Amino acid sequence: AANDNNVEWNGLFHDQGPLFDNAPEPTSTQSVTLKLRTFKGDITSANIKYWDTADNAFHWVPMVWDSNDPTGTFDYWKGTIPASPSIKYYRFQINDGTSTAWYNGNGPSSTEPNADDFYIIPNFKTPDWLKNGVMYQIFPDRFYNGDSSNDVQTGSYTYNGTPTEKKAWGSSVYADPGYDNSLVFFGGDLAGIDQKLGYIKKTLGANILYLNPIFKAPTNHKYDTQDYMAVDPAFGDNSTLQTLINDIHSTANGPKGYLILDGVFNHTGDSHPWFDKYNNFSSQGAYESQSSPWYNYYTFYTWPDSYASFLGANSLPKLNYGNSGSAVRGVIYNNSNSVAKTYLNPPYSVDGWRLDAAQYVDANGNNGSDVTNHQIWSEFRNAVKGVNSNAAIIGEYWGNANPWTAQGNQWDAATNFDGFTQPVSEWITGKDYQNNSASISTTQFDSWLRGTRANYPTNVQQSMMNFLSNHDITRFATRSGGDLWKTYLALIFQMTYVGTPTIYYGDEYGMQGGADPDNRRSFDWSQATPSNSAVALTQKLITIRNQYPALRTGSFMTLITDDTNKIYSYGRFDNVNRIAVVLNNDSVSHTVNVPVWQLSMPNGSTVTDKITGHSYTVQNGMVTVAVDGHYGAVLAQ
Ligand SMILES: [Ca+2]
Ligand SMILES: [Ca+2]
Ligand SMILES: [Ca+2]
Repeated sequence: AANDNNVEWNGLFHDQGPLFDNAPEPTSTQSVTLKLRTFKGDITSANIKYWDTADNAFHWVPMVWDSNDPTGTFDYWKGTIPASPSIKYYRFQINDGTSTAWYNGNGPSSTEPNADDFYIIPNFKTPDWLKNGVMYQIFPDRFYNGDSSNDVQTGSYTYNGTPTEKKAWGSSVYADPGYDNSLVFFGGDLAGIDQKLGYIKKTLGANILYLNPIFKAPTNHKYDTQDYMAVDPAFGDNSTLQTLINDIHSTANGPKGYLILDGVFNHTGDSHPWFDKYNNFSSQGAYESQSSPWYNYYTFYTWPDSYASFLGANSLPKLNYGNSGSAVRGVIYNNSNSVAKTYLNPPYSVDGWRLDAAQYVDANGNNGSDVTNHQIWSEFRNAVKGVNSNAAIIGEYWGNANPWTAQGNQWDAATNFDGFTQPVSEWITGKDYQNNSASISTTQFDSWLRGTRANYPTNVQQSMMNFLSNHDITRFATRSGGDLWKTYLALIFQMTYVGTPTIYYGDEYGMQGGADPDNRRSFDWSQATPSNSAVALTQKLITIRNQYPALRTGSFMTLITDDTNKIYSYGRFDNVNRIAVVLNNDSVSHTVNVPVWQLSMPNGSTVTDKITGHSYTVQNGMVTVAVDGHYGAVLAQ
């Protein structure tokens, strides 16, 4: 508020939203103009300090005063980083006389940071439909049996000496004595998914479908691939897939949709002809003969029983990617008829790939997270984007996936376990996603969220797969002990946060479930109606996100972190809208004075809480709103 040898952190702000960055996804020829907010008349000088990888050196760009915001409460300073194809990282040095502060991806700091700088990755682009959409994940066998004739029946077939077992819809997922949990089937198929597209694209509003494995495999999950080129008969055939894809892409049954498939490229099942451990094919697999034409596709320590596999599971023999140009890299992604390209090109034209166990992909049986792994995912990107620049690549990773995204040469994003699923779980349910006791306060939540966002480039952040739960962790509804209000709170946050809101089938109505396989229960369609509280909220929240671009690609600013009342408030805003989200994580209601002046909401102007429908007036930079415990409001204008 004045030149007093003091930089006020509360008035400072910057991120790569439209108000502060004119080129979030620049090419080699586009310069980047940045704006830094501060309280009006608070500083004396500011400078942009950026590291240029082309020059392995720091560069300085003094900033100049640009303007004030409509409310005359803040100043905006600007500076431009020149154009070039090189990746750069920047931070701000902010001075007010004898007071100096720094600011980067992690926010304000008294001392200069050495990490979490903002990213500038020329020519790096993630599909905008991914940044702006809402995803719905489906575990095929448990969503909807659209065709009873292709159902796996009890004893239909055997796998490793165990018969398959069919279950009545709604029954327990656990295998009865004599059967295996991996061979329990309910009948869910592609025809069913197709027949329920209205529910997904209209009742809910989700425009993106992500499916767990659908290719030929003996198990329930099908991560033990037997044939990447054929849809498993239990789910239909390749034509059944084409029809589904066309109906998903169609706008005659709702909004234009996108299809993302699960790509299991680190390994195959042990029954794949390349391996053929049980001799299910006349051809000779690697397990059968060292003269097998596919022998080299795998790594044997002691042929044929000891070989590299996924975490020791013999049913999952690991693929050897060898050096560039290898036959394996060829069948998986380089060949026009490879698994990756086949489904991306017509007559399929799917829209993306979810990369299973992506961190392990490697050569000679090694375990990835190395130079070879990253080289492979680099060529993978080239192969994919070369066929469809708008095809999504989302790798599976439970920690900081910066290594596979920050270079702009590998994935578009990743499964946001670390930056979304875990923090949300611990804040709202007091448990980690494994249902183990782990709780965090509101201030910790906000700190966790910011720190994890800072791990990634802005476009990557906006494309992260943010799910409350999935096929590998306990259901949110179980972690919350059945308290549906906790699901309410989780949904409101999910639909208003940075990254692709991802709904694991059932979560929208509060489905429960423990650890795999109980987290893959059949879907109860009588609960699949807005008559169900959670469902109605979901539809409403999705409608809201689609209505406000600021919610998908806008800036994110922390507004309130109250650990006594358990209130968390943040804003999402761009050049058109300003939205203050207010969440009540307490078990009682609270009346909150939201400081919407921080988002520059003019006084006297009104805002509407899209959740309830009630309207409010901005008084003295504030907006007073009463919020129920474990619930929230979305004040937009
Ligand atoms: Ca000052
Ligand atoms: Ca079926
Ligand atoms: Ca054979």
